[PDB]
Amino acid sequence: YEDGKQYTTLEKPVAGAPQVLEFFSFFCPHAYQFEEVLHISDNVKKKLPEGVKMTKYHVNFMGGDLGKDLTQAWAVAMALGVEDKVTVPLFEGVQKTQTIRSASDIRDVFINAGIKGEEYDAAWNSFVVKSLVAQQEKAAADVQLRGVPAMFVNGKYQLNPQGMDTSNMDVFVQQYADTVKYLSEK
Ligand SMILES: CCCCCCCCCCCC
Repeated sequence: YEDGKQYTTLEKPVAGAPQVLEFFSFFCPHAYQFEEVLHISDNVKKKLPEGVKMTKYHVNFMGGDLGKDLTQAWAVAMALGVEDKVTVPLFEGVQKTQTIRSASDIRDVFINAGIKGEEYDAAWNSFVVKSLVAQQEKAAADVQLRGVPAMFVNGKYQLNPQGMDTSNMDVFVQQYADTVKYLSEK
């Protein structure tokens, strides 16, 4: 494992932080890059068993006001538990068909995903969401988020991809996957 290589350790723990935290933006990386980060993100879970939950927050430091809307829209997603239904259409919407330009178009993605309009409007104006939006930004600050994608464990560690199983990707994934495990059981 040797810290400094695959996982760094923060000069200062974050207390009260999720067992596993991922940070992402609907604005970067682009295309296949976003879709493979997604795969990796997914496998870390088919291997992080027994009570260890994964959390994923959006970061607004990319996108401006459409970015602050997306961070709010992601809070609605987590509230409604529709993360796996709106991720790709949101991703493809903002980036691929470049159709999402306003907070309204975001709404169109949820509705076109099966979520009722009033359910969505009720969450977007709901409190739970306002508290998730603040909860997301805090986390970004607490770890002094620099950029994405990023993953932290127990609030102690910052996973570290680029000093690890280079070539391939499957080989990459099992290590990024194996690393997160330890830190949990650590
Ligand atoms: C779960 C997403 C983890 C993100 C780290 C993936 C980005 C590093 C992979 C790109 C370098 C091979």
